[PDB]
Amino acid sequence: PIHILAFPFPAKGHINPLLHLCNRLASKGFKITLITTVSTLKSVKTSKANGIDIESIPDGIPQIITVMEMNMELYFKQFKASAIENTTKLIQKLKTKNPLPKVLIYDSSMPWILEVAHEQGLLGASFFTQPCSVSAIYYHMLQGTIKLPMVSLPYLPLLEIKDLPGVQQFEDNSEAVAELLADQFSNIDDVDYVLFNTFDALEIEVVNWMGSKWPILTVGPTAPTSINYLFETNTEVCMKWLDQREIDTVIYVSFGSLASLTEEQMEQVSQALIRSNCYFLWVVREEEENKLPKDFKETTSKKKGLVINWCPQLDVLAHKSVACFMTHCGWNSTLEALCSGVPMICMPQWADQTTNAKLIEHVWKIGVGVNKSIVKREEIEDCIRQVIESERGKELKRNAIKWKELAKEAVSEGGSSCNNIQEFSSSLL
Ligand SMILES: C[C@]12CC[C@H](O)C[C@H]1CC[C@@H]1[C@@H]2CC[C@]2(C)[C@@H](c3ccc(=O)oc3)C[C@H]3O[C@]132
Ligand SMILES: O=c1ccn([C@@H]2O[C@H](COP(=O)(O)OP(=O)(O)O)[C@@H](O)[C@H]2O)c(=O)[nH]1
Repeated sequence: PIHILAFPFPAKGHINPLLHLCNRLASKGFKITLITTVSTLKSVKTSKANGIDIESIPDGIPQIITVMEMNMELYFKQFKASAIENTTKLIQKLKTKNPLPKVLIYDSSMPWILEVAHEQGLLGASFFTQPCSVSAIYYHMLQGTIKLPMVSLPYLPLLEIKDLPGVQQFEDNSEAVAELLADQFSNIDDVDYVLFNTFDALEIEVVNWMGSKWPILTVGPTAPTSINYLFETNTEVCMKWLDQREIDTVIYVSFGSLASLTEEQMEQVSQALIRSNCYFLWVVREEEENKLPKDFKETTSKKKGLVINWCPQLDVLAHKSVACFMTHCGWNSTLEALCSGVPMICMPQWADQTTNAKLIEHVWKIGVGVNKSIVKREEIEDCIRQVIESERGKELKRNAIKWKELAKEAVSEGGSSCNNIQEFSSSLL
């Protein structure tokens, strides 16, 4: 049995898509060892079902994402040095056990792990967790074609400056983040396999352009559109609440695993959802409850809402009661919603979320965007009415369903992503 090592960047939007790919590979008979930091493992609550081996390495910085943002340039470099040393030591240990590791799939944000793989005699696969269109922008930043602070780039829609990946939002971490994004392509010619969590039909032209430079493998959605979650997802509570809701009546709301809204912005969102008279399921992370309005969680949301610190997002987006998804437009949420046929209300915050919202609204045509003044309740209510009631909203739903069907083709036999995972799997045999 071929033994695959997997090393995501320590954040849920990087762990989860690689985990789903690992589950697909394990179903084809590969042994998987998933390398997590101690900080990630502390939140891991369920993994006996997975049958994947989990091996921990130290965080490598003081006690992990929240330490990192205090000083991105320094602490990302300390994380890098520690991870290079600790993954080397772990691989040395795994080389004393059968089956021996053959390949290391690592997050594309850590391109320097390629040199660890090759030094240890492993193949290296860089796993890109953002779409081809956004990754192309990072390639152009590495080339100096573009510097991030109307924009035409090959095979991308014309973009406003607001649609470029947002790094100014990180203030003093701005420059450090821009260099890290561009670094994803710093050794691409030396990578053994280039894996993208997308499917061809979603971005035909830029995928074709990319494939003219390097052999790339589109293998997405990796999510299985359970063994599906590592972290606490409150599945029973969420799914029983959804099961009491009628078709097309629920606004699912989530800003992902990282982004945080100000107390004032949360007030705007809370009131927009109440004045809307729709049922809503709003993921508010535990460390972000306290910025909700006074009696919001315990009383005023009780009639129409479920406010929860984490949900089983794949199961929620697959539920017929969900009519639309108010999202920060992180790539996993965008692709999971698209593959589930769920139209979106885009409220992007930073990095690739800005560009994803543009693709959602103007290319794939499965969502509407809010306009800032902060984003006010009336703006949110207006977007909800657009999606939930208006004729335009029915068009967005039909478009989302057409993409769901194309994504279903891509991952089924003979589809582009199924074939590419097969090709990857065969190359290892
Ligand atoms: C700045 C920050 C946002 C605020 C929040 O409290 C956390 C902040 C620190 C971590 C930061 C995060 C923004 C997204 C990242 C840059 C992302 C990443 C890393 C390397 C790369 O190549 O591509 C993308 C994953 C995570 O490293 C991020
Ligand atoms: O209540 C939630 C909210 C999010 N997710 C998952 O967390 C990931 C969020 O990734 P994304 O790229 O959308 O945004 P990020 O957190 O990286 O900003 C996705 O895998 C979601 O499926 C989840 O399982 N439950």
